[PDB]
Order: sequence, then C-alpha cells, then structure tokens
Amino acid sequence: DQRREMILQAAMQIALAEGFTAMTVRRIATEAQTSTGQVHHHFSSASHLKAEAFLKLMEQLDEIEQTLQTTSQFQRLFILLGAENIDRLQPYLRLWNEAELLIEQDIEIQKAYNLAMQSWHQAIVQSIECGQKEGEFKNRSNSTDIAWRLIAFVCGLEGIYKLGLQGLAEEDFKRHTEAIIRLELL
Amino acid sequence: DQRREMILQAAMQIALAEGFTAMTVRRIATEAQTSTGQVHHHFSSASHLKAEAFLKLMEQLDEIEQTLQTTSQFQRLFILLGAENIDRLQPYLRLWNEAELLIEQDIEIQKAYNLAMQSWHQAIVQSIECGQKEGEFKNRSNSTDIAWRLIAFVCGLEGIYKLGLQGLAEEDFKRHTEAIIRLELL
Repeated sequence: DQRREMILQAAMQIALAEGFTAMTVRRIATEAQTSTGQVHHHFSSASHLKAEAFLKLMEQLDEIEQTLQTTSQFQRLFILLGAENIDRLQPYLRLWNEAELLIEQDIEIQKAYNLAMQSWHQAIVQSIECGQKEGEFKNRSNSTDIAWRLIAFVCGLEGIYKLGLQGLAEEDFKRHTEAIIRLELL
Repeated sequence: DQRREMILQAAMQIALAEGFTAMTVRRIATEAQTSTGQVHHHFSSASHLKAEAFLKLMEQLDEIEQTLQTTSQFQRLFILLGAENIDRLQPYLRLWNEAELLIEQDIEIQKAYNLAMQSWHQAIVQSIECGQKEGEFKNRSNSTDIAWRLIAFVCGLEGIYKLGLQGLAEEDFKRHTEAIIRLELL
C-alpha cells in the first residue's frame, strides 16, 4: 500500500519530534493530509499505530547504524550500546526511553519495546562475534552472555545517574562504559 | 525519645511484613498501642515516618549481613550485591525495591533512598579494599569506580529481568554477578 505507509511516516515525524502523546489519529491525519477516517481504516487502533511507528523507527535506528563508517569493532560496539550518543540518533534514543516508560500502560508499545530490545541484543551479539572472528576482541566468554551483560551495564548506569547521587559524575559515563568493554572483550 | 522509638519500631514491623502502603498513622498507632495524636507529635507526616523507618530497616539489613560469617571478601561481595538470596533478608530487599518506585512521588522516601544507596556504595567500596589489602583483589581500578560499576550492573540486571525479555533467564543472576566480580577484582 501507499496511503497507509504515508500516514506511517506522518506518525514517524510526530513520534520522533513530539513523542507519543502528540500521536493522535487527528493530528497524524492532519500532517499526512488525509481524513481522520482514513487513519482509522488502515490501523486497528491508535495504540497499534503508535507501536508500529516505534518499531519501524527503531529499525530505522539500527540500519542507519549499520551505515556509519567505524574504525574498530570497539568503536562500533560503543555506538551500538548507545554510549556514544551521536546527534543524528539522539531523538531515536529519545523515543526509546519514552517507550520504556509507557510499557506499563500500553501493551502494543510494550510488545514493540520487547522486540526492539531483542534486536538490540542480537545486534551486540553480532558485533562481539564479528570482532572475535577478526582478532579485535578476545573470546573470554559466551557472546550472548557478554551482550546481555553489556546491556545490563549501560541500562544500569543510566538508572543510577537518574538519582542525582552524590559523588557519581555523568561525564564518567563514557569512561565507565569503555572500561566494562575492555574487561569483557579486550 | 523512648516513645518516638516505640512508634518507629512499630512502623518498621508493618513495613517489613506488608509494605509502605500499609503504613498509615492509624495502623502504626494501633500496633504501637498509642494515639494517632501521639504519632503526629513525633513525626511530621506518615511520609516522614515511612522514610525514617525505611532507613532504620536498611541499617538493620546492614547489621544482619555482618553476622553471616564469610570466608573471604569475594563471597562477602555476593552478600553485599544481593546476588545470594537469603530467606531472612528477603523483606528488606522487597522494601528496597518498593522504595525505589516511590522516589518520584515522595520527597522523604527519595531522600532516604539516596542515603541508603550511598551507604551501600561505601560498604562495597570498603569490601573491595579489604580484599585488596588481604592480597585477594587486584588494584586495576579505583575501589570507588569498581563499586559504582558493580551497583550499576546489579540494578541494570534486575531491570532487564523485569521486562520478561525472551531468552533471558533469571537463574543466571548469580552467574552474571560472579563473572562481573571476577573481571573487576580477581
């Protein structure tokens, strides 16, 4: 189809710029420049169209991610973890975090989130095994265990920085992350 | 003094067995066998009594963990990081997580939660530096650095578990903690 996917990118723009709470069947029918009723037509609910615009935008994240010229596999892993936080991807990472908080209210979003994370894991699993088969990383451990623990660590470092804890500086994020990568893989 | 403490000890009993929501000054008063007027004389609000009891219970969880005799610091870290699951210690852990979600609605519990996390870190810092001087731990990094990264990792792991991610097993928690401690300190 064409009119459906053209609403899908209308969702995408509003999603990526103004988040989920601005994604109303009305306002995305407005910028798609169709009718509200045509939006009801394709997608079976607004929450279904919110999750569909998320998933397909995370797949936009990771496949603009496969295009960046990296120098080493360590550098490509650092970007994959989200630890580099480049500008071009900043808002895709914004939506990811909004989605993470909406998973208790909206199970379409909660389904989409669990699909994004599963691909994130297999994308890091693919970065580890590639660096290992190329002489860049060592084979200290199972690559699925490393990847689950690198996800654990980068998510856990965020959570602790959320607290305003005393004596824990946010400019040590890149430092602590890089350090856990050398321990696991270098 | 001594009557403020009878009320405190009553708040902690409700807290451990039932949780914060059950800690109304109506309920505390009954169990402390006093008047609701007397509770208000000693604590500003149910939220102040809640946070103050949460702190005492964390001091109490601390004092229980130094009664479990350990052979070394490495197994002492397993106790400190929660990755060991003692039956006695469950409801203190339970209350810790309950408190975690109440830190954006309640300024009192938010203050206590930070203080408890900051003493948690101190303890992990101190157990790293015992092992280091007893010859058991390397000194690859700052004790404070390893200690924060150990905190970020365990919180980050319980977080990922919470999502019901496919192909992630809650069994592996003690495994993944054991690996992180080895990369850092042994």
